[PDB]
Amino acid sequence: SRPFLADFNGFSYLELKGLHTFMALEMVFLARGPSGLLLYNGQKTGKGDFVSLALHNRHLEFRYDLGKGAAIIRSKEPIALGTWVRVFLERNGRKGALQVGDGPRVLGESPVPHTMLNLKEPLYVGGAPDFSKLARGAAVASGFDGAIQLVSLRGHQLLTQEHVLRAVDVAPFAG
Repeated sequence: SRPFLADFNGFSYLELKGLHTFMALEMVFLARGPSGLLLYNGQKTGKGDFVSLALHNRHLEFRYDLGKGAAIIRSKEPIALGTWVRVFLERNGRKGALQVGDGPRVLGESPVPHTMLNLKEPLYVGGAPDFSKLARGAAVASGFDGAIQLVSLRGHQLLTQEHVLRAVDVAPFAG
């Protein structure tokens, strides 16, 4: 159960067992690049259900598709690169919330009627092995350049050695 402070270089990723194995998610990270994939979990391999978190020009964006198209919930502020950021994601059926640090929650929702997320695939953190297999609705094309200190699901910590199925070009954070 040793935690590890994971460093991603843009073409890196961690593969963990899918979120279904273990919605409230917290991540603590420090970004060196303004865009890239932070978290992804899907149903299948360009459509089907998915949940994602990503950076897009310093904005966090939380997306999910429950069968009727994607919610897109974007941080109010851009993050400061080179700093430690805490982000909280919540979903209750269609309704979602994104909170960065101590800031106000940003709210959004996916379209009516679908309320339930069907995840089957592994959980990807910091990037993915093949961006062509990810849902088009996630709107991501690159991995994260930065470090991740924490990934938790409902308070359970996922970023420990025991959880890793595969780590590709992931280093211990130094700088």
